[PDB]
Amino acid sequence: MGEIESYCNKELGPLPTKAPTLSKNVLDLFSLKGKVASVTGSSGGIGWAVAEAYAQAGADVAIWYNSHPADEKAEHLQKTYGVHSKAYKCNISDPKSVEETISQQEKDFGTIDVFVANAGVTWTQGPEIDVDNYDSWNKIISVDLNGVYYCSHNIGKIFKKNGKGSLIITSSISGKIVNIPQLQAPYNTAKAACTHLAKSLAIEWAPFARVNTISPGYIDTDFASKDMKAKWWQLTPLGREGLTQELVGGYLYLASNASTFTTGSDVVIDGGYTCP
Amino acid sequence: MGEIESYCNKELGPLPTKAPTLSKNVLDLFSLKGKVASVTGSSGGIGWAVAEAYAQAGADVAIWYNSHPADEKAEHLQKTYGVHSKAYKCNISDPKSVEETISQQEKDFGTIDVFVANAGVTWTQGPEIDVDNYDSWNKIISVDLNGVYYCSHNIGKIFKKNGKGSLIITSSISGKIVNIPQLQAPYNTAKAACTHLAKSLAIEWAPFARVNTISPGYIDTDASKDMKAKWWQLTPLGREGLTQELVGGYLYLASNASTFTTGSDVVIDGGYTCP
Amino acid sequence: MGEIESYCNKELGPLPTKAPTLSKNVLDLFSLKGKVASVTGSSGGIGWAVAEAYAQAGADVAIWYNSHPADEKAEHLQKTYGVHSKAYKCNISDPKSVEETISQQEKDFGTIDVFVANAGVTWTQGPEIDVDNYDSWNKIISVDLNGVYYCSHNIGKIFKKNGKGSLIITSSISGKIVNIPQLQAPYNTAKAACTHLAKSLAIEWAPFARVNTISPGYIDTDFASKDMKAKWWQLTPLGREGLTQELVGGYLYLASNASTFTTGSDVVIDGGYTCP
Amino acid sequence: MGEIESYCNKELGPLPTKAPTLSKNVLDLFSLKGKVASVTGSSGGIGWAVAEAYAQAGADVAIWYNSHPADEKAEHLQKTYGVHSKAYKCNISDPKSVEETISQQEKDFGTIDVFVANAGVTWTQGPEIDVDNYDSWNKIISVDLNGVYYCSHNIGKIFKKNGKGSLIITSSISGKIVNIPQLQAPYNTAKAACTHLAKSLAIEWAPFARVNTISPGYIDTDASKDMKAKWWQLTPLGREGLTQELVGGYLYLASNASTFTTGSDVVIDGGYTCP
Ligand SMILES: [Mg+2]
Ligand SMILES: [Mg+2]
Repeated sequence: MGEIESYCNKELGPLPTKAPTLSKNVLDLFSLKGKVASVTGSSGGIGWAVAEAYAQAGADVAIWYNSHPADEKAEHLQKTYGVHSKAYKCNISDPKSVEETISQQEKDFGTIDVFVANAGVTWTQGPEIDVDNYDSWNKIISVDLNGVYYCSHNIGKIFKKNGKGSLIITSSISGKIVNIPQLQAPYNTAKAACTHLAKSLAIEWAPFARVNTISPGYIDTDFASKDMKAKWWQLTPLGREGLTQELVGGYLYLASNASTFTTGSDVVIDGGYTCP
Repeated sequence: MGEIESYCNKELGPLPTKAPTLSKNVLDLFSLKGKVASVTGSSGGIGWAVAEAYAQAGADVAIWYNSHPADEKAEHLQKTYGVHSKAYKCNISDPKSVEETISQQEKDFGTIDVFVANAGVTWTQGPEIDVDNYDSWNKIISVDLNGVYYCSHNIGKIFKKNGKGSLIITSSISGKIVNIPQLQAPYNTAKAACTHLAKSLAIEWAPFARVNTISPGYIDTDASKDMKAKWWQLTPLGREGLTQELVGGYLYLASNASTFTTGSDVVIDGGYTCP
Repeated sequence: MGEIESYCNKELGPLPTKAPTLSKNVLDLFSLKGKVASVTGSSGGIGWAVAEAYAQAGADVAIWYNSHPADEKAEHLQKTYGVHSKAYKCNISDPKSVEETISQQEKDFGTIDVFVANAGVTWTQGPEIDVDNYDSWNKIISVDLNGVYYCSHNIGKIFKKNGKGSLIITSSISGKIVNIPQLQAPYNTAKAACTHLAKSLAIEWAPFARVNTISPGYIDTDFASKDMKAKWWQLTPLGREGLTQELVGGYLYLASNASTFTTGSDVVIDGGYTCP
Repeated sequence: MGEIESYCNKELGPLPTKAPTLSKNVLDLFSLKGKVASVTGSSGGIGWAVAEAYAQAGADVAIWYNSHPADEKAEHLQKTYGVHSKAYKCNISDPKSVEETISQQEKDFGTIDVFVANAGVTWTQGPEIDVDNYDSWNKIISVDLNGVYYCSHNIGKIFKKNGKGSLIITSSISGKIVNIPQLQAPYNTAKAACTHLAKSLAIEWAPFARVNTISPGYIDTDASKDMKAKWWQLTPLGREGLTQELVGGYLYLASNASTFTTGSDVVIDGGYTCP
């Protein structure tokens, strides 16, 4: 009695919750100064571009790696932008490794304000009907779904401990559409799972954090023939693949105070690919 | 050169593919006379409803169980409707088991025309943050996603061998929305996966089969009072559904009533996903 | 006090509402015997196929026409299936004509149980940037949106008077995706509007009726070159255009007691076109 | 022959098209320094928030009004941020008016780089079945859909002439879900139309412009208590949003921060569309 109780999440407490106090200047909303970001898969590709953009925005950055040493990448951020950066080696497929890596990052930086769950794996084996060995399926799920959940489960405890945070899960247009002509049902499945995990966690963590996805389309960064890429261009309204530098604005948007009412959303950056 | 080649799947051959001959009368399109259906999770709940309606439509039905013997339920189908029916035990979380089960089923009935992948593992443990056993996460992913993929992977080979088939994956409104107030992110995740797996397989199997999902809302089958009251308040029709309100959609997707329907998600939820 | 009040629609009364009593036989759920259906745009194409399938299911059928006489079509249903059928001439763009036509149909058949709002118009003028005359835009909206709303607004009063009904709005994949290579923004806009009108009405009419859409893909029934259709086939997972006879099962599904828990839904029949 | 021709729009020319040069520093991508923005419905509410944030980002801003004089609001922008600004009166429901307004605006500022189509007609009359005046329906469709199309139709010619542009259409969560308990089917219909119009124009304008939507949830701008309480109960964040929580997205879509973003729908709703 005497309380408007949420239908979504009672841990919100009596409603309405209070809006944050923000700068009246839109440009200040995007600064990450005074914040710690942890960006997985940041030894290259999208994760590196996001890690570097967050440093530009003023954030201390924990980069992750596994196959290739990124200590000099983390050192490069320190030297270039005057920000604390350290690199961490971890197999995202191993939940104990994730727990220890996250626990260690909390010690070195003090806290974590922004987390980017950036799971990189692809399915290149064609139609699944001819892949009788479930090791390919199971490897996609372990890295691209379980590995994303391990990171989320651990970072949510830190967000709740601190009463604040912003989790970004890197999904894909493959979470919304079925890629053609390269058939990759297992990858599309894990990415769709990622997208709806982010929305589910958005409800569960709303008293202490925001959760959103970025869904990139075809970004210029393997076994893609010229005639395959040609078909991608033909079906993309802008007519080309994107650049990693065209993703960083969306990742900064979701990481910062520019999006404090944005949760459970999927920011699609795909040159229009999902529209036809 | 000279052919129109699909951008979706070159196994379609030169385009356009050709349409089937269909009955002149709309009611005959829904008949399963002459067909074999295999319905997982069929010892009760939604699965049993579907298996019985398929026999009413005239189908031989393989029912599945895991908990209690369903042989008598299969005998009821055989007795009441005059069709072939048998019960099979399998842990769909184990691929050898489902492979051997589906292999045995096509031996026993000759073929499989209609398959319903129905997973039944639920998440009852509240917000995931306080559940430090990935055992519950792993259990949901293993049965509700991996298990559905094992059935799919195996039934596709049969459909491709025969050049025909209809796969229905039972998903949930949880594949589209986030249930409240009972928080169940792992369940929602697996059901969204199933929904997009179906769409992906629809492209891959298009030369020989259709793949669609049914997404039920809140169905009163075989939850606190205040919880259910909130579900009712948020449901446009104002109530939970009955299993008899699902079988029409399952028969639609199973039969020649839907021969141009593939990769679709048939939502049966009293409007729940609309507000 | 003493009442669970809907958050959706208080006219539902105290919750839960009561489920209908249905046949225990699935095949009986699809019969339309004892019911009156009104199918607009039924002088040919999809509307004719639906009108004939409903007669096969046992329903009395009111067919609509405007440009071509359908009296002999309505007469053909009577002679062939032993069902009451009459044809009505009406310009769906004129709201008074719609009101009078619906009011007249209620008299002749006694009631209306099933209504199919089947608005037929297309945009063939290419990209809108070069159509400076708004008469093309306004004609699409008037027929494909306003005309659908006129029919709905009028049939809802009859459904509410009787406490029962099933409205089906014929939408299109164009309501969900952007057709290519033929550019038709005005048509896609009206069809998207239709799809979300159906969901909106589903909430508002839930005490007395169900509202759903059928969204056909490319169905073989104008100014479509061979190379245009070729591109449609290439992007369609089944690899072909559909037949009108592949739509009637979905229209029967939504019209009958097979779908009494189905409301606010969009049944897509498109050979998979919206999946890539 | 020899070229790769788009399946979306042959006006793209031989594929692939080419990417723009962009600033090395992510913060510079958000600058509107050197650009002209035109924001409809800009005498207050969301529109004014957007117009002021664009000037903060360094943009010349044309503001629109229809009710009260906004010339002073435009003078405030000119005074506080050191940019060009002017207020224009127009009934966006009348195409001659918006055509003449937009023509006058490109004359006064030289060009238009960013356009925000923001319609503000709301439906407050409850369930449509008791509203026998299509005057309210026609009013919503005329302003919230036709009016948005008139602005779009006219600004596209400018973008195409200049080979550059970003159009943001303000839609609503009402374009995706059905608001409860206040029933407003005509508003929901027009907003869904706007959302798909934006996607359609994104394909058509791709050789020279980007088109995206912002879909705000419940924003407390300038409704009974029990009504708002239910909105809060159904919002995952547990509150209404502030206009200052929208301007980040509007600046993202307006600027070179989003040069690969087109046909997208940026939802800012506290999670409302998730359950
Ligand atoms: Mg598509
Ligand atoms: Mg909802």
